[PDB]
Amino acid sequence: TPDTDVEQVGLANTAFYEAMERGDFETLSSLWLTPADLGVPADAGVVSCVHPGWPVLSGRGEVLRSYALIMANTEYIQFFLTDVHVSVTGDTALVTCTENILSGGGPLVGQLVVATNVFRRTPDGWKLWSHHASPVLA
Amino acid sequence: PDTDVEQVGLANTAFYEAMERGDFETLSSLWLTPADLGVPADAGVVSCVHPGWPVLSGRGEVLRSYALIMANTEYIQFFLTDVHVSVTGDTALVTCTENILSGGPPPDDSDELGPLVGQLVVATNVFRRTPDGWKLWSHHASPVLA
Ligand SMILES: [Cl-]
Ligand SMILES: [Cl-]
Ligand SMILES: [Mg+2]
Repeated sequence: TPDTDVEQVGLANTAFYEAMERGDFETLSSLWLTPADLGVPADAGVVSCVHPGWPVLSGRGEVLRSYALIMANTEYIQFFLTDVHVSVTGDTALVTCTENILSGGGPLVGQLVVATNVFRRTPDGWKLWSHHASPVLA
Repeated sequence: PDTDVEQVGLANTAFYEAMERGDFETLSSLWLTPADLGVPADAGVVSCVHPGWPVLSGRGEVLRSYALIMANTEYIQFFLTDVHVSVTGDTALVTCTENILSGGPPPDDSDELGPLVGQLVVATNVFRRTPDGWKLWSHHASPVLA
């Protein structure tokens, strides 16, 4: 269903951020697409990630490496998501949101970030194909 | 497959070219409409993030922004590098580096343009298979910051 899809895509999005918040690398890894998830040259299922102000990370290794690092370097992170919009088309879903981030590596510093997350439908649930996050600059 | 990658590449190329040459009609046509999909779950609703901007949602917000950008940009060229395409079913994901060169109006009649400025930007573009070709669903661009 449409309503169901939107809801399940939302839950997948929440999980992704919750996994960061609790420093749960195993879950986080599980939430990202693998070509096996797809049942695998046109690089079907190949993932990427842009962290705020970063160049592009490609493939599970660079991507998961960066999250393992981030988590290993952060003592405290909370995401307060707003303006969340979901678009589901076929077996792909597009989520945009504002990431209002508070972190501590330590004094709490806030970031205003916007993200586009792309999800893919798999038997094991909606999986991340791409995360692109960027600063909102004045 | 081998063809999909090439067609997507072509659509991605056409998108940047339209902007370069300030072709609103082509740019408009390159962005998805829900009619392209045959239209809830906001099937085929587009979004756009320009460097440093918040999110623009829906064709109206997105196209308005392109008219404005074009109107306020005397000269722009993109030089894409490190383009990568990933096709899965009816969706394609393209990441790239936008090496952007722009310029404003000149101080006077003795010059063609104002000084030129470069930007290092990276993008994730999400395309969608339609009977009329690959159409943009999302463009998200961001500065690469030191
Ligand atoms: Cl699809
Ligand atoms: Cl820059
Ligand atoms: Mg060019």
